[PDB]
Amino acid sequence: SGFRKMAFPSGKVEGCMVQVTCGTTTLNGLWLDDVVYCPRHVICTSEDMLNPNYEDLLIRKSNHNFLVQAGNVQLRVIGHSMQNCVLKLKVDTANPKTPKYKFVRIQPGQTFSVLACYNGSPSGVYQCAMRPNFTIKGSFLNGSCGSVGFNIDYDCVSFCYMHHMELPTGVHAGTDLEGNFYGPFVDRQTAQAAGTDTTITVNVLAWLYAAVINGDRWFLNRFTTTLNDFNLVAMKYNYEPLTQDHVDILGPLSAQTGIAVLDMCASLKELLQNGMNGRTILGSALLEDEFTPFDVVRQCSGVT
Amino acid sequence: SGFRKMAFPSGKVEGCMVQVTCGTTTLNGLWLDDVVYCPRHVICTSEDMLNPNYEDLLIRKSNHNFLVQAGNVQLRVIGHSMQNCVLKLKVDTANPKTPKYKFVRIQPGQTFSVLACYNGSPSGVYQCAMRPNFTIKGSFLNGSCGSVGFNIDYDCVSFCYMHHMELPTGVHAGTDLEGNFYGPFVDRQTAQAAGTDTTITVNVLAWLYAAVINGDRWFLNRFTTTLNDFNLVAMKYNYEPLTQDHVDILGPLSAQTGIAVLDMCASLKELLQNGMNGRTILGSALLEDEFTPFDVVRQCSGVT
Repeated sequence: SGFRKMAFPSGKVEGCMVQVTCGTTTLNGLWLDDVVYCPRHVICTSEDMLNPNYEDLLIRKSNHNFLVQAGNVQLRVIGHSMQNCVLKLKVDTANPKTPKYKFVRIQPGQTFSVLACYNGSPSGVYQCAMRPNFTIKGSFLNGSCGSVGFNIDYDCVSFCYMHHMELPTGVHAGTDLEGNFYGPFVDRQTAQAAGTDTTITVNVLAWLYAAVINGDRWFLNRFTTTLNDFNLVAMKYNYEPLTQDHVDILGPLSAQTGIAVLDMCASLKELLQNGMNGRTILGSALLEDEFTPFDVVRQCSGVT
Repeated sequence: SGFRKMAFPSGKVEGCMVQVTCGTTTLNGLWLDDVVYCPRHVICTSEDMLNPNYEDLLIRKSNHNFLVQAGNVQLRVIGHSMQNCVLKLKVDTANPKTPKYKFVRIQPGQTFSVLACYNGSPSGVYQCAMRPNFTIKGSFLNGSCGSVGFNIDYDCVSFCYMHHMELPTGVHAGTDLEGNFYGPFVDRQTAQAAGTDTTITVNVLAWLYAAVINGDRWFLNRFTTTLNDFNLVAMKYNYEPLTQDHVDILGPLSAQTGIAVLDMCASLKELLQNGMNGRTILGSALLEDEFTPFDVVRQCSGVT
């Protein structure tokens, strides 16, 4: 029993973190096979960041200007290219600790683990969600750029995120591992505002199921609803619309608990309208939206 | 910016997890040098657990009855002893991945990372606190026993917890690595109730400091208080008494923010008396008590 905000074990990713330095900028890189991936803004001064022309800045850079360090051993850079907003540094050594891995672009609402790194050294691991506005709410200080987000399926690390930017509101933007930003963000120090940070409705429902499974049942009511009725209340509370796809995804949790998805919608509807009234659910005073239905099944079933 | 419930990177501990089987019971062990540490209840049937005589049960066990598996390779058990509530299995191979390590007994309020394991395989990592009643609020399914809690200081893993028990209220009890339970708990399936789960006041204050540092300031008031005045309100709200030792510990956060500890006490006092009024602090609707002042300094400074 018990339900915790749980990150993947970080070891397989720890083994891939390196330090990348270009002149006076140091940040983190991901070493997979004989390639190091890092944010292309490694080539920028904070002055450059106001209005960087990456192609022009990059002409001034040779392989020997990228200093790659894995532990306290230097890697030899034998080539470099820009793909979107990431640099790929070809090194002469394949990372011996390269895990099985994929690059995947996640959808809003999808959760992942972040291994926060400074100077190529892991400092911590926490669980995030891609917010519906394509930001994440991370913990990233200066030097944390090139820290990555990942999921693990048995022994395969799916890398979904590389950290690039803090917005002026202190939320976080970054790229997939082909250097494409999530959302409309760019690697430039300019006015960039996030849209509405809506609640990930399907994730809240999953977490309400986790609560029932773990004995927190006080919020279960005598009501049901329909997707259209629920969705009218969801809109009003800046919750993402619930689709039949989401209902389908919640089916196994529905089955295990014997609570119809629409019944749990009606419980969530009353929680939105009536509040928690100073009560908690799984030790939270707000509705948690950073567990996916898959996360809840995983933690409630004990997958490794 | 941003502040997250953050676990230590788990790799160094992943490298120490093994599967221990005695007859029909499988759980997790910790392999350090040529010793495997596991809960002594590995020798019990669920029937045994009602009223186990561990010394008598153990006479029936030989080295060959303990099956230790690291990945998919079997370790040879060359000796076994009971220390308090743990078994120590001497194996013929030193764990090649043994990190620098200490066994430490933590105090209530101290935080640590848990690497939740099943069959010797890491499933996740989360951050806990030793509760003032010497329970933890974990996420532990059947097979999770022998999962460990740890802190890391640069490259030294301090192991503070091994998971043994779920109480009938679904909170968790376990031992230090010399097999001494935290609190009054025993490895027997019997009525064992936790005491009052009080809030770790010094941790809440630390987290209020983290909030101010990260721009969440709405709760800062025009009032101050004294330890005796604050403590009268703390008692009433099932908060742990604040001592001058705690005030001393908060000094650096006091200094960095320029908010006197007693001023922040007066802010916390108003939050207790007045509630959050539907507002959040660092994305929480309740006062978070599972960050130590050291945790807050670490995450706000970027230690690796």
